[PDB]
Amino acid sequence: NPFHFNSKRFQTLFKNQYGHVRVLQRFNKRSQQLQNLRDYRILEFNSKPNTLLLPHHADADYLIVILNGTAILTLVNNDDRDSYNLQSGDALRVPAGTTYYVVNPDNDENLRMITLAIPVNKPGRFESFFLSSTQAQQSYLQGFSKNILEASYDTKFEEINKVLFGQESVIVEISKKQIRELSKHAKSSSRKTISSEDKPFNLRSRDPIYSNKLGKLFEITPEKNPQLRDLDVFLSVVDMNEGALFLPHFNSKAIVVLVINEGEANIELVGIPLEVRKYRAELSEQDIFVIPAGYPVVVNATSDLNFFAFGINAENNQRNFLAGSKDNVISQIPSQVQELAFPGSAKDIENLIKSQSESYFVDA
Amino acid sequence: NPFHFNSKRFQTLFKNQYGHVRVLQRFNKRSQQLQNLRDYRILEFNSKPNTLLLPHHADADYLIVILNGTAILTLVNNDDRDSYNLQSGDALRVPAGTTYYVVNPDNDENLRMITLAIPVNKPGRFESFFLSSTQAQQSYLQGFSKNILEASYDTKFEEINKVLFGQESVIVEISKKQIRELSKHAKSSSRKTISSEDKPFNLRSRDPIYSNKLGKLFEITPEKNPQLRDLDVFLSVVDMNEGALFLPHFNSKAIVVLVINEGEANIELVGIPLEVRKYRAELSEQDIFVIPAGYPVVVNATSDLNFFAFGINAENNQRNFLAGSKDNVISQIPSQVQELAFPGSAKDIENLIKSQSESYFVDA
Amino acid sequence: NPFHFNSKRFQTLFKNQYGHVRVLQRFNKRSQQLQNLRDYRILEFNSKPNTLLLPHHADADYLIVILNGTAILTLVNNDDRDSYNLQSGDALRVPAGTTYYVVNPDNDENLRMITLAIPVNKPGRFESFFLSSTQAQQSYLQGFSKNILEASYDTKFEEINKVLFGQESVIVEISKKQIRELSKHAKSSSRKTISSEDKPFNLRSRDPIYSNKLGKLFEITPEKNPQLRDLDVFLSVVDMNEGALFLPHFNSKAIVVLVINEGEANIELVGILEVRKYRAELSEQDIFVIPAGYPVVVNATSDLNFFAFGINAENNQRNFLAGSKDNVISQIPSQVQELAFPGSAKDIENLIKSQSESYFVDA
Ligand SMILES: [Mg+2]
Ligand SMILES: [Mg+2]
Ligand SMILES: [Mg+2]
Repeated sequence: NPFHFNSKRFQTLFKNQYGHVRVLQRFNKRSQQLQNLRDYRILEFNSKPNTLLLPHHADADYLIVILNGTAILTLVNNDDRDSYNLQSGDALRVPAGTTYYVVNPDNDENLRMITLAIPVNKPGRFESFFLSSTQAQQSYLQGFSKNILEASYDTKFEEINKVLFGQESVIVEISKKQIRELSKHAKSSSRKTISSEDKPFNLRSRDPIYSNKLGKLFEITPEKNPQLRDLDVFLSVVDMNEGALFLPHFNSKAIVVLVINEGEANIELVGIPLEVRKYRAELSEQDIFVIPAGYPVVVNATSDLNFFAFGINAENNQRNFLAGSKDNVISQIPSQVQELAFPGSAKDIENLIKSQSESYFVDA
Repeated sequence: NPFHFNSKRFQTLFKNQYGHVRVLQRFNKRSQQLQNLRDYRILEFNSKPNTLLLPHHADADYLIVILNGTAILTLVNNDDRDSYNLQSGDALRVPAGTTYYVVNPDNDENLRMITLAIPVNKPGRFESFFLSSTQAQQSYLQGFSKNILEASYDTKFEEINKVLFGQESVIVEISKKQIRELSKHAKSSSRKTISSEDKPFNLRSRDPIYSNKLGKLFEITPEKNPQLRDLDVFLSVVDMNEGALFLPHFNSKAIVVLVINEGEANIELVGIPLEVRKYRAELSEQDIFVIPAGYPVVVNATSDLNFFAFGINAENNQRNFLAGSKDNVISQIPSQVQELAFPGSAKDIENLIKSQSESYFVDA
Repeated sequence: NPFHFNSKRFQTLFKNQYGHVRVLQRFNKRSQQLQNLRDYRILEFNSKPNTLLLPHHADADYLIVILNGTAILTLVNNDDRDSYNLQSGDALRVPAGTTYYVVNPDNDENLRMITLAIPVNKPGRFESFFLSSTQAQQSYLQGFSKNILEASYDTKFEEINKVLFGQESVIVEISKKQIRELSKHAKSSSRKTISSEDKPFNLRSRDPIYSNKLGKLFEITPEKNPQLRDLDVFLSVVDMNEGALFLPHFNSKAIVVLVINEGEANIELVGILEVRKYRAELSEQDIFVIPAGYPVVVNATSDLNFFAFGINAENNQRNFLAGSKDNVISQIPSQVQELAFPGSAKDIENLIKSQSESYFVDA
């Protein structure tokens, strides 16, 4: 099952008592069945309360989404700064080469961020450039020679090397006094920022797309947001009670990357007398699962479930269901055609299709 | 000759007394000389009078063109239906993930369709998802487990399997009564739909680009059509009497994919003391020939010829001729430069270039 | 150092007493670290005064820049001609499949053209199609058969072969009389064509971006020019006095291709737990690639002049790590600076403020 990505598929970049930064292996590492995802990578960050991820930039375009907790994300530009107070469901597009740092200002909640990255110099391959100098990594400033550094900073190398080069890793503890000072002018999201070119936006800013007693699905697309339109990506989040089933359906043109935030679930995927291929998998918290465009899929929540999804090639994507009383494509095919396509009669076919009176999310 | 594609290069996907679905091999299969066409595939469909292509969707963007006959192409959306009555020269873009079926409503004419496909999940590799259940293929619904299907459809698996799972292939016969019932409300093209975002358009909707006693060429480009602009593709159709010659010319930036509909022709292609490379081939009905951008080419009709062409990387493409009285690039080169580029004198060069008083199509 | 391209990396296509056409090898030939430049190729042209580059077209989109001298670039369309008088710093985008010829109208100056090419049929691979017939190459017209050519031109093959098929190479001498007649209606650039859809534009048409006693940098981006916008490319030219240093900085998202026009320089680049230190000494005509986000510094060993093609340019930012202007480090709060660097907040500020100059400083 090349579409299932569990912990063995992630790679740790930085880890200590305060935080864990890791990246998913290249989507096309194992199988070449996901070739059109070669330009993308998934980054995962988790940190304890009152912590700071040191300043750095990446040679990759970034789309950040907060799964759990609160974060003060501060973009450090060459002539100014932009800080944002981001909470669960907030997303922010950070251009490649933008220096930034992240603070978890909460006193009790851990922070969990997921980042969709799009490398610039090589397809799906990139590096993180930390300005800081720790035991886990040397500052990129150390790449320059002594004579160069002396001329640039116009000071003796013994001083530069003492002040700059001379912490355990890239995630460090920060005082409540410093957190309070670093959170002063942080801007947050609002229903107005839904269509902003630079400000953060929440995935639950509007009414959910699907919503009943068993589940809810919220979504932000390239249609309302300029940031997402340029990346041609949609973002969605789903909540399902234990025992609920996300009815059979397929995405018309979007390649969907699933990230399990909370809970467990069984997922069935269908690929292609010509036989169909049955891909099966049991998903756990933090697992990743890829749904190729056009492939029918089903998600069954084993416990209270919450997952997020990044939709690549998103523009005008359509969700077509094969069961249920709403958005059921089969119920749109005329009886004359249904009768020729299936063995049963036009009557048996319609009676069957009407059996399930609920839609989207049903009892498993 | 890596640019010539005869019948041995097509792959049969489905075939019986009523129809034949075939797909051309990957363009860069044999030679890596067509590397920039690896994202595209050509699909061919031919069916007898009064038949139906069963409902399915593809994980690939589709641009459909009718070469012969009539078709009732019905797009089945999750909330509704859209059916079109298409005749020769009509084209329609069908987005990936769109379920549809095709009917040949005519009583005597065979339908012939050509589709330019653009796979979503893998470069130039895709699959067809048929909802139907026949001897040639199982429904993709059979990919889900019994328990899942029971909960989804709220019915015992014995009923589902009986009505939905339980025809010889994907092409079947259809009564005239049913054809009549499925042909109601079908919308057709007209001079106005040339610039429609979703309606079909005819390649001969307007005056031909080139036209004389020996030939005609019609063309629709991204400049007037939004569907074509989004794909950055142009469509053209050519008619040439037996013994006519399509004068030497090259496409400035478009990579042109030719498909012979009727007739036969000899084609010469020129690639690159540095010597030129001569590519020769004799074309027959249904053959395909690729003309890389910038490569001089000539088409000589051995018999009454009719062919269609899909032009990739089409925006602002230009046809530059090297002979004839119209659009001859050589006649635009100042005599001072002509004399320095060619061994002959300025007078000898001007006299030679002027001998051919006809343009575009001349006697072979 | 896979980022350095010296004379050994170029390929001669045509050469004689009057001119020299060469093309840089595929960027991803030696290494795979430059995979996202695989669709690009750099073409170089140098010619003597009073010379003509014979008419031809290429199956590649072109972005032409004049580094030295003057040129009459004439685009020959199927229905007419477009002529342009190009001088130093002038640029013009020429669509794939456009026939054209180049004249060096000057009586004393050598012409130097650099061309960024984007091949159409194959990533980074293409060919030049010359109409001319010389000892170095046959006309692409010879690719057709006698019977086709006879029907096409409506003339016996003996005449066609005599008049067209039958000069040593594709660069030839041309009289001053012919040059004056061939320059009759050439349009030139001006501050008014900086953002032109079809006309040539000059890199120094407006005030430089950075400018002090030691150096200068001019730049034209997709934001102002439509031709550059469609290619998502920016063009810049730099002038540095001997002993000057282009302060440490990095391009946020643009992959920059450097071309040395005059002078020499030492360049330091840093990649990525230890950092990788790429070093190189640059000479005239050398090429050097600077990946996006990679800190870099340029030290002029002698009076220096170089041009740069910036790929993936839209909204590119230049972030410096030293100096009194556009310094990213000076924008990092002291609470954070103090946590990322071992020195104290006071020691970090004093250090960052020591350099009162910006962009270009004393090496
Ligand atoms: Mg504390
Ligand atoms: Mg019948
Ligand atoms: Mg002379």
